[PDB]
Amino acid sequence: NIKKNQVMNLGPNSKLLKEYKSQLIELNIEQFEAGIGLILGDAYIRSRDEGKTYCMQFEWKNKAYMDHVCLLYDQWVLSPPHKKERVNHLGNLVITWGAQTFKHQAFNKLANLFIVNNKKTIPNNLVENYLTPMSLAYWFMDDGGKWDYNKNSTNKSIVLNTQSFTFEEVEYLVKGLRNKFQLNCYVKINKNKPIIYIDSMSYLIFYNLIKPYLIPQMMYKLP
DNA sequence: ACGCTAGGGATAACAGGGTAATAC
DNA sequence: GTATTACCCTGTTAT
DNA sequence: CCCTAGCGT
Ligand SMILES: [Ca+2]
Ligand SMILES: [Ca+2]
Ligand SMILES: [Ca+2]
Ligand code: NA
Repeated sequence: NIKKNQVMNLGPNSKLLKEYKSQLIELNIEQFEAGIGLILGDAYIRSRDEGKTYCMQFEWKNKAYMDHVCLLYDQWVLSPPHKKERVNHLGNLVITWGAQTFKHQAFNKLANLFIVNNKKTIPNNLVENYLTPMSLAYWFMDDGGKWDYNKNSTNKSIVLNTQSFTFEEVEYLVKGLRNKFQLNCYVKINKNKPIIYIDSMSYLIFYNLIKPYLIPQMMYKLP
């Protein structure tokens, strides 16, 4: 059986590579559960072949987090993270890291959790039936943050930046978070867009749910 | 005065596109 | 040539 | 995502 070591440097259309590919069938449990939070978060899952296969693309400022994720998806990620340096329209140097898994049907299982009537979307009940505490940890490390950033502040309220989802979508997400994890939360408008507000009242419950999965370098997002 | 908020800005993300490296 | 496709790349903001 | 000006008390 081919070893990652043997194809991580071959051409994309290489036979040896495709063999290693066929030796893989499905994502392992962590890869799947964490996958939910990442897709809800900063990751990007795409298909270039009408749903035959999907790969996940990653891009983060924090290198530590990037390396944590690549390691989590180890067997699906051939190359180390690539450094991306660009200039804004303000002539400013912004640094980020990029990486991605190769495409594979193993990813269809994750992708599908977000397609209904044939469109990318957030299903009512995604939370209820699939979002595990691990899922929540990654969603938090990705789009989570504090409500009050003022220094010395004592507000424990939390926020999930869901500004790219529809209000109805976030509305469904909130229902699932309340019902499934008894989190005192609700939708709030920001720049005419939806974010999830998690009352400080439930901070400790929220915290105890994701605590096991967050890494040292993400601990700063917590109040 | 001080704690919230919502308003706001410069990213730190998300989305797609293009091609050098294999196959036949 | 034509078909593949992982690893960059740039377009653009919602975060 | 974070910051912070300035409303509300
Ligand atoms: Ca997001
Ligand atoms: Ca993030
Ligand atoms: Ca975005
Ligand atoms: Na994000």
